[PDB]
Amino acid sequence: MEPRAVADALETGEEDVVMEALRAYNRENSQSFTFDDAQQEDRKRLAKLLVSVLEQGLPPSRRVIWLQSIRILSRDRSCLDSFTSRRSLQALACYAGISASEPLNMDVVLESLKCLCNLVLSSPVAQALAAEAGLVVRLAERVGLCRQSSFPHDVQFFDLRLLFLLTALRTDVRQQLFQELQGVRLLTRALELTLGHPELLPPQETERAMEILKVLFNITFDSIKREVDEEDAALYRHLGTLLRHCVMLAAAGDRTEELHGHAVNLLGNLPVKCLDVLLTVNMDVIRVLLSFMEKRLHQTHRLKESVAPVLSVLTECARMHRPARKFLKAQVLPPLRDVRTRPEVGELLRNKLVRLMTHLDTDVKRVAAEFLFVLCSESVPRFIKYTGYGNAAGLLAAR
Repeated sequence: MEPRAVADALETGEEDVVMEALRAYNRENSQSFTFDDAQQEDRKRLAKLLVSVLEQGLPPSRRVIWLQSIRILSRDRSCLDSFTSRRSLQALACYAGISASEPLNMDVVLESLKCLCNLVLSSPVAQALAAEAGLVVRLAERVGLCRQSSFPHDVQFFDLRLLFLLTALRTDVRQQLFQELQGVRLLTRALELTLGHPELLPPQETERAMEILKVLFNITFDSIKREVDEEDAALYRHLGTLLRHCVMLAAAGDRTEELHGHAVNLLGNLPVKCLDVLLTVNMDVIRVLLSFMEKRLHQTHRLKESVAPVLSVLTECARMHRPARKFLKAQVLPPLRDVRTRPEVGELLRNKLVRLMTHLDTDVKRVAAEFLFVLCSESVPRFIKYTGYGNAAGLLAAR
């Protein structure tokens, strides 16, 4: 019932009573991540006892109830440091099957992955220990299996989430997954196998694909040089074809906008040349991207992170393709009939973009200015006529 009671049971208790106490605690606290700051010493003692039992070795019959219990104690930042040790993380990686050093229960694997993700997300010591242990190698191996791997959606999704956490918090793990393991091709293959040409995407496949896109965004944004080779170019073109399929794909559960957002954020980091696959008149992909941008313009709090990647992608598309530039100019800047209305007055797309040119974020200002500049075929008088001096001064002073 109480943490001190369970800790005293685990200290002085037989085989059945400790398991019954942990079972009753897990059943009654499976929906509780917060704890009162009064039983903190008892919780720390229980956590240290559980860590001592974990480093010693758990019996194969008593793991699911144990790890889950640990998960309940992983929800406490005070007890968090009691679990973050090299021996404890080695035991967790061995129970998760990701240690470099036997049958496997999928519930055990899932609970171990949940505990590892909770520790890495909450402890820099835990994320550094995971970086030192090199769990990313075996994680990438298990993910790249994919074909003969009949692992459940929970295990796959939490492997992807652990990869996301490791590549977001540890730059060394991020670079090791990109350069040494060549994780770009592995994740591209995993995304291609996750998509299969189905009309709708299931919820499990949608979650897994969004996690793959997040990991790709974490590993590909500052690791690609300006000039690439033929193999990397072909791999990025295949990834761009997959992302174009995603943009033209709808996801179930009303997650299609989130999936398109993740795919566009991933597109925003690819080499500009590799954007040639967005066109292979036939501007359906560009129309979907423009509609996505027009819908994302309604965001005000997260406006930058919402519309910067799509605006950059459309800017690079209009810069590298004359037909795409003409199409975007015809769809955004039509020939003006009545020139009495100011560019900063109105609720049209042009007026919204002009108001965004005076946003509080200089990055948003410059991105919108460059986008509207490459739409006017890089014509200074046309850009000043469509936008106005009060809005184009930021771009004019930048160059």
